[PDB]
Amino acid sequence: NSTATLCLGHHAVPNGTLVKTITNDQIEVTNATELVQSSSTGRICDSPHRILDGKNCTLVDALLGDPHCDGFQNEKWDLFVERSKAFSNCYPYDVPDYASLRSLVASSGTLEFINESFNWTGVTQSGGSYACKRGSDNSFFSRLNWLYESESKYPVLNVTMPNNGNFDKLYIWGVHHPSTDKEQTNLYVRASGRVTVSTKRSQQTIIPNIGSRPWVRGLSSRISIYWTIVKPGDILLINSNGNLIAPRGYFKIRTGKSSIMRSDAPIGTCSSECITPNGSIPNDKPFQNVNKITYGACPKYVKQNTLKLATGMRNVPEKAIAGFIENGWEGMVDGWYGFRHQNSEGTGQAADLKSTQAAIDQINGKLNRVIEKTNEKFHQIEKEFSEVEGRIQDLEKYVEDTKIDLWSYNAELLVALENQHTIDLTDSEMNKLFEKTRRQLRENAEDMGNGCFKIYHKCDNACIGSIRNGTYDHDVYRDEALNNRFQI
Amino acid sequence: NSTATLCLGHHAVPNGTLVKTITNDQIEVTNATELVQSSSTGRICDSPHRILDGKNCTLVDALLGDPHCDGFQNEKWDLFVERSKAFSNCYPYDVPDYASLRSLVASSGTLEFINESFNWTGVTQSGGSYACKRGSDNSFFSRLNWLYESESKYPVLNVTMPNNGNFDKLYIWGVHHPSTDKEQTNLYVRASGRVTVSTKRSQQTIIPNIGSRPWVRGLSSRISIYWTIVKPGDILLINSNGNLIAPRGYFKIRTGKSSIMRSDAPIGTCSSECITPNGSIPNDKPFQNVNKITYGACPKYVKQNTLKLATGMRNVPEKAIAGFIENGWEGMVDGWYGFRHQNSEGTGQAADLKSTQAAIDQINGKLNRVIEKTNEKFHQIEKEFSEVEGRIQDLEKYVEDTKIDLWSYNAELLVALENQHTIDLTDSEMNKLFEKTRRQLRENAEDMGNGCFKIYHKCDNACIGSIRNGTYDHDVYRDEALNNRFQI
Amino acid sequence: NSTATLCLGHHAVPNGTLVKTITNDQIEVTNATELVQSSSTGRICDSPHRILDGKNCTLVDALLGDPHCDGFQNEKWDLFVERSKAFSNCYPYDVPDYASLRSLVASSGTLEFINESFNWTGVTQSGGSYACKRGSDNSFFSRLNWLYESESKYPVLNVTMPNNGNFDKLYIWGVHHPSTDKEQTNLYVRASGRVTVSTKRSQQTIIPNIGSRPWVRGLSSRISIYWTIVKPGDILLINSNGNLIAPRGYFKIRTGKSSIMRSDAPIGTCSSECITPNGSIPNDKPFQNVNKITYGACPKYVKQNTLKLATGMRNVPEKAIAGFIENGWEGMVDGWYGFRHQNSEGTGQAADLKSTQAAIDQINGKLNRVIEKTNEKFHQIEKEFSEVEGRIQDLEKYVEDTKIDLWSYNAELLVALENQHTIDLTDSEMNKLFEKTRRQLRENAEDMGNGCFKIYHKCDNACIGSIRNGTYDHDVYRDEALNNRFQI
Ligand SMILES: *[C@@H]1O[C@H](CO)[C@@H](O[C@@H]2O[C@H](CO)[C@@H](O[C@@H]3O[C@H](CO)[C@@H](O)[C@H](O)[C@@H]3O)[C@H](O)[C@H]2NC(C)=O)[C@H](O)[C@H]1NC(C)=O
Ligand SMILES: *[C@@H]1O[C@H](CO)[C@@H](O[C@@H]2O[C@H](CO)[C@@H](O[C@@H]3O[C@H](CO)[C@@H](O)[C@H](O)[C@@H]3O)[C@H](O)[C@H]2NC(C)=O)[C@H](O)[C@H]1NC(C)=O
Ligand SMILES: *[C@@H]1O[C@H](CO)[C@@H](O[C@@H]2O[C@H](CO)[C@@H](O[C@@H]3O[C@H](CO)[C@@H](O)[C@H](O)[C@@H]3O)[C@H](O)[C@H]2NC(C)=O)[C@H](O)[C@H]1NC(C)=O
Ligand SMILES: *[C@@H]1O[C@H](CO)[C@@H](O[C@@H]2O[C@H](CO)[C@@H](O[C@@H]3O[C@H](CO)[C@@H](O)[C@H](O)[C@@H]3O)[C@H](O)[C@H]2NC(C)=O)[C@H](O)[C@H]1NC(C)=O
Ligand SMILES: *[C@@H]1O[C@H](CO)[C@@H](O[C@@H]2O[C@H](CO)[C@@H](O)[C@H](O)[C@H]2NC(C)=O)[C@H](O)[C@H]1NC(C)=O
Ligand SMILES: *[C@@H]1O[C@H](CO)[C@@H](O[C@@H]2O[C@H](CO)[C@@H](O)[C@H](O)[C@H]2NC(C)=O)[C@H](O)[C@H]1NC(C)=O
Ligand SMILES: *[C@@H]1O[C@H](CO)[C@@H](O[C@@H]2O[C@H](CO)[C@@H](O)[C@H](O)[C@H]2NC(C)=O)[C@H](O)[C@H]1NC(C)=O
Ligand SMILES: *[C@@H]1O[C@H](CO)[C@@H](O[C@@H]2O[C@H](CO)[C@@H](O)[C@H](O)[C@H]2NC(C)=O)[C@H](O)[C@H]1NC(C)=O
Ligand SMILES: *[C@@H]1O[C@H](CO)[C@@H](O[C@@H]2O[C@H](CO)[C@@H](O)[C@H](O)[C@H]2NC(C)=O)[C@H](O)[C@H]1NC(C)=O
Ligand SMILES: *[C@@H]1O[C@H](CO)[C@@H](O[C@@H]2O[C@H](CO)[C@@H](O)[C@H](O)[C@H]2NC(C)=O)[C@H](O)[C@H]1NC(C)=O
Ligand SMILES: *[C@@H]1O[C@H](CO)[C@@H](O[C@@H]2O[C@H](CO)[C@@H](O)[C@H](O)[C@H]2NC(C)=O)[C@H](O)[C@H]1NC(C)=O
Ligand SMILES: *[C@@H]1O[C@H](CO)[C@@H](O)[C@H](O)[C@H]1NC(C)=O
Ligand SMILES: *[C@@H]1O[C@H](CO)[C@@H](O)[C@H](O)[C@H]1NC(C)=O
Ligand SMILES: *[C@@H]1O[C@H](CO)[C@@H](O)[C@H](O)[C@H]1NC(C)=O
Ligand SMILES: *[C@@H]1O[C@H](CO)[C@@H](O)[C@H](O)[C@H]1NC(C)=O
Ligand SMILES: *[C@@H]1O[C@H](CO)[C@@H](O)[C@H](O)[C@H]1NC(C)=O
Ligand SMILES: *[C@@H]1O[C@H](CO)[C@@H](O)[C@H](O)[C@H]1NC(C)=O
Repeated sequence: NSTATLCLGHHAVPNGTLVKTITNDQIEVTNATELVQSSSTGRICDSPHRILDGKNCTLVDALLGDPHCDGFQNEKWDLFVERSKAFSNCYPYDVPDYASLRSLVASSGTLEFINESFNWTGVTQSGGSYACKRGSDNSFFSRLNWLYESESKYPVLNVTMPNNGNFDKLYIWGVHHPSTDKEQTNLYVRASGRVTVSTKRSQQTIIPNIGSRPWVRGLSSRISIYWTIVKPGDILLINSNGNLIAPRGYFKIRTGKSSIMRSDAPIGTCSSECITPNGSIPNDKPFQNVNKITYGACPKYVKQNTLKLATGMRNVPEKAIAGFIENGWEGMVDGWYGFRHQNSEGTGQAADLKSTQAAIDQINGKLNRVIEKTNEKFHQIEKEFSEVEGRIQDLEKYVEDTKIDLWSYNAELLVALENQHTIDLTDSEMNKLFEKTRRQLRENAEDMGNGCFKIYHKCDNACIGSIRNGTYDHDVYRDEALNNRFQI
Repeated sequence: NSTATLCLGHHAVPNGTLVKTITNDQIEVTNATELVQSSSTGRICDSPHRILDGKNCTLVDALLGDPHCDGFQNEKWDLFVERSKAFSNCYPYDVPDYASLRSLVASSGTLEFINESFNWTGVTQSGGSYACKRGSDNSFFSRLNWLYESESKYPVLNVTMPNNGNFDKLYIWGVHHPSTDKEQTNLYVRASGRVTVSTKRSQQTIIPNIGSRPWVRGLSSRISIYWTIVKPGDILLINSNGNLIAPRGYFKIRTGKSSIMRSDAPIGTCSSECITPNGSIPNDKPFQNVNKITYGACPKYVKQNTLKLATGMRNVPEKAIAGFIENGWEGMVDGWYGFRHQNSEGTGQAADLKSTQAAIDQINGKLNRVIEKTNEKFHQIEKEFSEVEGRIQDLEKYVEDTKIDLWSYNAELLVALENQHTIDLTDSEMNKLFEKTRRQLRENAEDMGNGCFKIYHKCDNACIGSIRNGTYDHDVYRDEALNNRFQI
Repeated sequence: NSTATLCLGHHAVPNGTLVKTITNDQIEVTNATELVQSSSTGRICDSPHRILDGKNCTLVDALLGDPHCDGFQNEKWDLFVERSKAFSNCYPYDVPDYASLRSLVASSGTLEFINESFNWTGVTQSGGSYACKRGSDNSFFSRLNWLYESESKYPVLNVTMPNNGNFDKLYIWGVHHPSTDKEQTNLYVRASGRVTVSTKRSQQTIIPNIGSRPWVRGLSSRISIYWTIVKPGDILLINSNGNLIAPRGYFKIRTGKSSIMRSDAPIGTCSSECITPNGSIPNDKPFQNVNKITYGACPKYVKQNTLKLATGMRNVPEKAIAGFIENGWEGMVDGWYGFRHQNSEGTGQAADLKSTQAAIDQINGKLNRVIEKTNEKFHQIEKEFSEVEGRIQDLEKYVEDTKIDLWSYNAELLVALENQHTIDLTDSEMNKLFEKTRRQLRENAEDMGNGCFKIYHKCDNACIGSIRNGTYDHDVYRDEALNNRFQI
């Protein structure tokens, strides 16, 4: 006698996308999203961090007071940007452990300088050189004081400067290395000099070395740069019989979030939390392949250039109606799961809202349950190097390589696990909907094996509606259905 | 009347607790346990490790033999505890690479010192100073020998000490830095001194520095400390024409589990494997947020202060009997899963032991399948710093920060995966029990859709017992049930 | 008979193997595979990397040109192997920061040397020593030039060498430390010498130290070794008034994949991508416990000595036919899942190929979806050390320990997760095959509860085949089966 068909199904799209799971090398899903940020605009955004463009100046030359760097006096920054075109244009110098001086100043974030009056009676102050023109005059580093003989004498200097405040003082000083003995004795009378800078807890003595170095900006002489931090209640003592390059005061040294970066990218007007030497990048994705060098709230650097996170179910092409065993339904556009029927009123279709929402709710914000937010990092270690150095650089490189391989592994496993779970939970909602419909129908229907029920009674549009609504009363139809099912 | 109802259910509690899974931001379960240790008693337990309280003494001052540290002569430790109140009270000194000498002695774990007879003929031994009082006498570091002129002469010292033993020897020696030339020549005759300590394979030469330093305990002079390790079959040679602070012998240097920690926590009578600067902590949990500085068998340091691991099923409160589709049963207190029935004898309930034990067995020891035990660590790297240093300290901080972010990621993912699996395995035990009952019943029952069966025959308490027992014989009742189901 | 029995089952084996999952401490499976490489052949394979056996020579003695290392002149390598028997046989020397010099040369991969003509007019070249015989003559390091007085004079040397090419130059030079003043003035006329080597960007000054060191190969004198790298467009300048040990030219310095390893394993004819100090190892497994020191494309080092990855389903001993609810089938040796039946023509067994392939396809290459290939590492950090050093060595050890604990955790979790997924997916294929058969049979069969169906009609060998085929037409038999099922 009289029967009807009720099929259960899920949607499908014509333009699917491939992802990887624990189970499958490649499986097509209806939708996915990229987790690796792989592009930049190429500009460093000037908000929200305070960006200071070094332009023609390294941080160290701005510290010492090279004349063409005079504009940087007493400046501050969150990120100091060093350019590849920068150059020195003052007295030729070197800094033992230059990388550490550059690092601790960059981290402090300020060039604020406070003058102090040392008692330099007995010597002449403010020596200058034609290698260090300020305007048209011979000059010198603005923060250093080149001392030399007065009236053919250089007495032994022995000078003190207490730290009577609440904060550490950073003192920058140096030692002059003459090219010849005639140069040495013309300036310091004595044939050999000595420079001792000490505190209660520390001391440094340096003896200059007389001899020719290769000509730089007209000079074979050199200055070596040193530094001393004086804690509150300690005392700076400077002791010299010649060749001392005196400080003119101290730098205020702070703690905080400041750092330094080498980059030639232009600075632009926008805001962006994450900065790389390539420019700023968005941080909406958890991973990035733009540059292992970062500043700010940044995605984690990984080796992969793409990781696709599934955001929808398996995509299965559409092969009497038929249900989910065979294929997906490209014609279902207003839900993820639903019903099709054929009965005496024709054929029709309707979406299931609840099962659709359950799948969307589980997929929404899935990655955040494991990586909630991006970590902010500020001053770190250097990661590129322009000179061969051996033991310490080997270690710096190994530390960073180790870190990147472990985060790359985490990223790969996370995406495969999460995608496996997306397939499993969207399959599971389909099955739950089918089973729920099966128990509603009791003895009034049989499973045809293709995702559909043969309903063994007349079942018009209202009857199909009551099943979708969950209000179908199997008792109303059981007598008719048993009669149809169990005849012979 | 002619039928009975049999429902399958699981327990529920009135006081559930919220956890995170791969699927859900927050889901209530019946029971959970804390995986981050976040408190301490505040005292360092004196068992099972040998604790040595430095009291007023740094390890380096106990090594050198500052008089107020004389009680530490020949001591040993598993963990040396350095107090912030410690102070020096002898000749003012510094140590180039101070951190490395503190580290290597801390790691060796002993101050065992062995006297040797160096041949100091030609000079006076045992110089002392009012800056270094031992009792009522001017004195000096007990393990060092301050040499100076005898009868207004200081010959070139040239002395040897072979290592004819089976163990490395550690020699601590020094160089005296006078304040003035009058001081220098009064002690050492020459206007300039020199100290060279060498082995077959290594050498160190130090030239003293004459000049004024700030007064510490009455003195502007200083000593610098140096060290030399001599291997079996090697030879120590000490060569000096002035300013040498000689060793009196060597320290035995061992390898093993000893270390050093900065802490102001009191030492108490108790036992604990894990020590932090805050006090000892339990190690029953896998992670801790008390301090990244630890010694012994310790939980792993993470940034989270709470991680909740589910130890029970989803909690669904109890809102005609009904089964697990609707809700959980708070009235079920002797098992996790069970049966309720309604029949001609009224209503009853009983727990299923086998499904209950299977869920408990899977949850028991769950975390230990991945992290079995806690790692024991001894001497590590420093992780707090009182001075600005630049490159090397940047690297130490970055190594530790990298480590903590990776373990913190591991802890978050592990708790999310494990909790998802606890929900899944406990849902699965409920489903398996329902299906097993479904198949026992054959054609004698229908599923009502709510976790219950309508049994289509008289089924008294003994009859319900036979289903729970697994001994129900469907054939005994089939005729009666088919007649009631199909009215045939 | 008027009925038949069709059971569904999976295979089992008599020799199972134990593995660990997220759920089970130990569960027996049909097959597993070892993921930790723990053995080696003990020989270093000479393909595909260029191996250079140091034999009696350290890399550094081969660089300087110790006469018994003359054979290594201008040599090159991918991996330089240093032997524990190596010895020095020339002038006794030391290298401040020896480890960095060894590291940067090992990394460069070449001893290619280019003689340059320095202007030493005014002094005598090519000093030699009976501690350094070449043949029967007193001699010296081949790449160094021992300068000394000519005609009782030693003028101040001031000598230049530009880099006018496109590649960096590495210069090795030294300073002679005499034992006595008579030696010093006999060689260099002056009572004290000094050596300054400088570029536009750097300077190094070393003052020699006169005094006795312990006798080595007849001499209490020593040479100290130093190095300088010169960039294109820079200039080397050597300035000395005595004690200079001059370079004879430069070493070409390259970048690439080269390194150095300490090992006493013999070199043999074979190929292997991965080298350890124990010998070469296979790299087909993802992890290894042979040695944390490796070179090339190697498995990752872990602490575990065994990790078993399941490659088959749960193994259940075979306890009239019965299906999968009870046990596995040891007698099914041609498939993983299958059918057993009893019907009017007898009893039989047949494998189901499609479900067997689905499980095998999912297990095949499962580990590669997460760790696709082996990482190639070349020059890294040192990981064993023969001298006590303190801070830097503490950090090298801690970096390596940290890495190994994180990877050992990654390995443990991966194996437990994957094994859980292998159990789950093979359980699932069995269930899917049972449900597929249930739905083919419609009203013609009942589930007996033990993994078998009672089919309520005559069902000969062809009929059973149509069920295994997916082509069974339930309508053909429905009248006969309903009559048999339903009767009072
Ligand atoms: C030791 O040797 C070096 C180099 O052999 C001498 O340095 C050289 O000094 C001369 C004159 O002082 C420099 O010449 C100048 O060159 C510039 C630029 O081309 C030009 O503007 C001048 O008019 C003059 O010709 C030469 O550049 C410089 N070479 C180097 C490499 O620095 C040094 O003077 C010698 N020292 C002693 C004490 O003899
Ligand atoms: C180089 O300059 C320093 C700094 O001015 C001189 O140091 C000072 O030396 C005097 C003694 O000559 C010390 O004074 C003493 O103070 C204590 C009280 O705390 C007092 O009882 C003593 O009776 C005397 O007043 C003073 O503390 C010290 N200051 C510092 C910072 O070291 C040093 O003497 C000069 N050296 C030469 C060689 O000229
Ligand atoms: C290599 O180094 C030597 C040593 O400095 C250089 O030789 C010296 O060269 C100068 C200039 O050619 C000579 O000066 C000349 O001396 C004669 C009389 O001695 C004088 O009449 C000339 O007017 C000029 O002053 C100097 O004598 C000579 N010294 C020696 C010991 O030979 C040589 O130039 C350097 N080679 C190169 C390519 O630069
Ligand atoms: C400073 O003291 C050292 C330590 O005693 C002196 O070194 C010793 O010097 C003697 C003679 O110069 C060396 O003697 C030789 O020993 C070898 C080894 O068997 C033997 O074959 C020779 O025939 C000769 O007897 C002795 O080895 C050496 N010992 C060491 C450890 O270097 C050094 O001479 C003293 N310096 C001065 C300037 O007096
Ligand atoms: C395909 O997946 C993406 C990623 O989840 C969906 O885009 C999200 O849409 C919601 C609501 O519109 C936004 O709140 C998210 O910010 C979007 N995420 C991204 C990364 O764009 C997208 O809607 C899905 N497409 C379809 C047709 O459902
Ligand atoms: C950075 O330095 C360059 C080099 O000195 C400067 O460029 C010169 O500027 C002067 C003054 O305007 C001109 O006379 C020269 O012709 C320029 N030379 C070149 C090669 O361009 C430049 O002005 C500096 N920039 C900043 C921002 O300070
Ligand atoms: C961002 O900048 C980095 C640094 O220069 C780029 O990396 C270089 O890429 C070139 C060619 O792609 C290689 O030859 C270099 O070896 C790379 N250098 C380093 C240090 O890796 C990178 O490609 C840039 N990325 C983007 C997205 O602009
Ligand atoms: C809630 O979960 C905790 C954690 O598993 C249970 O505590 C365990 O109880 C057993 C028996 O009392 C002890 O042997 C274990 O050592 C305990 N483990 C921990 C971590 O404390 C607790 O029993 C559970 N509560 C209920 C009501 O089931
Ligand atoms: C254990 O000791 C550490 C170190 O003192 C404590 O960490 C400090 O906590 C205070 C208060 O939150 C902060 O202001 C400091 O900046 C922290 N110092 C460091 C170095 O992190 C920690 O709170 C203590 N923990 C317990 C449980 O007592
Ligand atoms: C047991 O498992 C191992 C590991 O998967 C199987 O060995 C693989 O067999 C295939 C085909 O013979 C080869 O291509 C692979 O190279 C083998 N891998 C390893 C690691 O040996 C083995 O076939 C399985 N044994 C049985 C009886 O099923
Ligand atoms: C590979 O070589 C290393 C280094 O010798 C071996 O590790 C040593 O193992 C012995 C075991 O008798 C220990 O006593 C040593 O302390 C270990 N040394 C180090 C540095 O770890 C390792 O066992 C060897 N492995 C194989 C498979 O040959
Ligand atoms: C498929 O095309 C639609 C329509 O343009 C688009 O909205 C959707 O994001 C696409 N999805 C994929 C996975 O390409
Ligand atoms: C709930 O209360 C019981 C009764 O004392 C207690 O034993 C149990 O541990 C509590 N559990 C939670 C999650 O609060
Ligand atoms: C530590 O030093 C202070 C100050 O001299 C003293 O009063 C105290 O007794 C000392 N403590 C110990 C344990 O020696
Ligand atoms: C120490 O050396 C001197 C020679 O400088 C010698 O006379 C003396 O006997 C040696 N031994 C001693 C003093 O025990
Ligand atoms: C069991 O034995 C067979 C045949 O000898 C062998 O091929 C197989 O690898 C063994 N499996 C296990 C898990 O031992
Ligand atoms: C290494 O040195 C020993 C000792 O001189 C010598 O007998 C041997 O021949 C040398 N071997 C090689 C390979 O040079």
